[PDB]
Amino acid sequence: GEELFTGVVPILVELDGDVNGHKFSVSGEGEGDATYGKLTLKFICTTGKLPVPWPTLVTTFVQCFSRYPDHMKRHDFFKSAMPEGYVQERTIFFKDDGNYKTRAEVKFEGDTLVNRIELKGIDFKEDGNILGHKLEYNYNSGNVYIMADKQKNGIKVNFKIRHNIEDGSVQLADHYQQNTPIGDGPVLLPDNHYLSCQSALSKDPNEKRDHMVLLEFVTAAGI
Ligand SMILES: [Mg+2]
Ligand SMILES: [Mg+2]
Repeated sequence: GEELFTGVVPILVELDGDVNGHKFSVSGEGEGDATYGKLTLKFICTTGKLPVPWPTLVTTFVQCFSRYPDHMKRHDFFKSAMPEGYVQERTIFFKDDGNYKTRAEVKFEGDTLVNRIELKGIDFKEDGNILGHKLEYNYNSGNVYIMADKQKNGIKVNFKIRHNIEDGSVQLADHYQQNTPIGDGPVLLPDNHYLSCQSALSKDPNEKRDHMVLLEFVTAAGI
């Protein structure tokens, strides 16, 4: 699958979400260049206003675009599953608040890498940092720890994201994730390692719909 990633690849993201009963959808488009661990995308809420803050959705919205150094290429599960793809499931625990459960399918459609997601959020507090919209339009992430899951011919991944609250405080989002191949073909099952990421959220000055522009860089390491 690595060969599929040598140049710039278009990406499409489609998400249907329901958080405490608030339903919404988001469409995103952009491109990824795995040689540089780089992605650029613009997301738009197609049903109106997003009911949760945009930064809470970044991680849900394509780790196959991570740059794996030559010496670690044999640990790159993500690209090895393509084009058939993989299912990525998560539970994201917002400290002292609700949780998101997501299921996505990541695969190629033609020359485009597609990430289709279903998200369900429950137990959020009506006036917590999420539904109350008290988060700043940014975040800080920890290392993304990856390990093999032989039993499922996949990987297990865990990490934390620290959301910044408007009052100067922090809201932790603990991520638990599993990825399993869609195809029956061989995949790379890796030794333990981690991804290091950074991103920048911005707005399209000329855009009136609720949206987010994202620039993100990710590199594998720890080997
Ligand atoms: Mg802070
Ligand atoms: Mg080994």
